[PDB]
Amino acid sequence: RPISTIVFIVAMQKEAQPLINRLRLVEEVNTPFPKEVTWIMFKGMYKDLNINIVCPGKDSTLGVESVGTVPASLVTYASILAIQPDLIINAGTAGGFKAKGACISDVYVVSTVAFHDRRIPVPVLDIYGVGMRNTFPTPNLIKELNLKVGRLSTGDSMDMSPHDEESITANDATVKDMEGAAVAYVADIFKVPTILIKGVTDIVDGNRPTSEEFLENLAAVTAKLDESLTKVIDFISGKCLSDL
Amino acid sequence: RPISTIVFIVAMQKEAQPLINRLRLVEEVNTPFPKEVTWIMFKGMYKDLNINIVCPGKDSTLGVESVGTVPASLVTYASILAIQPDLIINAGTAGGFKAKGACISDVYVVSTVAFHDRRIPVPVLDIYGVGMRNTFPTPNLIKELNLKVGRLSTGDSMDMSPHDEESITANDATVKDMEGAAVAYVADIFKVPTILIKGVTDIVDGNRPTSEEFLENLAAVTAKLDESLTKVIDFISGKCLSDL
Ligand SMILES: Nc1ncnc2[nH]cnc12
Ligand SMILES: Nc1ncnc2[nH]cnc12
Repeated sequence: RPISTIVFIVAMQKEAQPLINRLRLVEEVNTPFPKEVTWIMFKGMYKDLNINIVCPGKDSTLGVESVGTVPASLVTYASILAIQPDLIINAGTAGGFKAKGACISDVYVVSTVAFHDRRIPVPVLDIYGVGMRNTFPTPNLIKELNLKVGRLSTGDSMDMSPHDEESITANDATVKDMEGAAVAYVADIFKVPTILIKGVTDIVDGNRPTSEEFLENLAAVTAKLDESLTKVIDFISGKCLSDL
Repeated sequence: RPISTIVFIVAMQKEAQPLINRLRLVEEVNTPFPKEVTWIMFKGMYKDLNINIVCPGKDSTLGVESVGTVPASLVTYASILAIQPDLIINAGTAGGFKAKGACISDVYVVSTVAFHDRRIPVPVLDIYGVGMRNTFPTPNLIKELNLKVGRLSTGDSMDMSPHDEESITANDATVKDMEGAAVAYVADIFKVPTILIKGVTDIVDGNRPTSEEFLENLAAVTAKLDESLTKVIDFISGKCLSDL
């Protein structure tokens, strides 16, 4: 049976904006979420697909985007149970490692993702900590659209301690972010097809810092990312979860 | 109006076991959760209180308890929405800092909790990262039962990098754990009264003993913790959210 509905999970609404504009998605007023959360949702029908972009929104106290693994998981759970999707995709900008060939503005399709900041020095619990997992296999996509593939490492810090560096290295990650691994975990319990797409905005093992290189590009890349997601939606439209 | 229902959130079922026994709580078979999660629930009626202990259970892949901020938040959300409690309490063992006077087996009542492993080097986002917050004020409890009070720092790692150490220091934490901050976040969105109780099983600033603090003490303290929670339940029974 063909894919009908696709739920997009984005940490920052800024990252999704362009897509929302090109597809002319409308922000759902009555969200199927609890009256108390700050989550926002944008629904739309592109060709034969019900596209839904859900974002954790802005923190009710600080007024800043609620990034991180905790809000990312809560949202992914709620969305799954609510607008039960056929395919859930986690997109957003990220850190790249040039050592693994990551240029700025590159658009990778995460293959396997794990946690680099959950170090539990215990026999089996340390594997749980890393909690590594696969993404839904989409060879025709990476092939057709000819995209870059790589592993993702997730952590609640935007910086990178020497401890994070060693683990990201043990994960063999090419891209680095703050929520991917968390999303994959939830969708995995409800066993729903999942895809993670990351736009490189900052070269972590590079010279230029991790905070200023990120800002002067969260426009240039956030743009390239959009252009890319569209063509991805465009590719799925009409297919079955296996034709991907 | 008096407190009617109390939901306990515990990372490990081992930690709660004793309490479950003394109160003779029964494990709910039909949990109000999705058929796919591995969460377990124990319900019971102690005096005039509907006590519910909810645990994320054991990982479906690794078979180890699903500790950490992600499972702790998911569970806290689901329970709130499900068995809508009047008071939610987060109990469990933790790391203590003797520098702040924390002896092994001590039983503190967290005053303020924050994250020590979500370092985001950005203007307002770094405050979000720490995401510090207060616990429900219970002076009569700490007064009557004469308990130890202290701040809690939360992080997804059981070890402690030099980076975690500096932040736990900036949080002025006396106790250290892996879920508290996450629980307080969820309950705070639904604005429900919340309490965090931690049993010190390991002195972080010490020598990290033998097969004691890591193995024995988790029995010796998990015991003292139980004895303590009971007397806490016992104190609340009959009171209003303001009499605590
Ligand atoms: N270097 C980085 N680490 C984590 N998340 C990021 N998002 C953008 N750049 C990042
Ligand atoms: N040292 C420690 N750090 C974090 N969580 C703990 N739980 C028990 N001991 C701990």
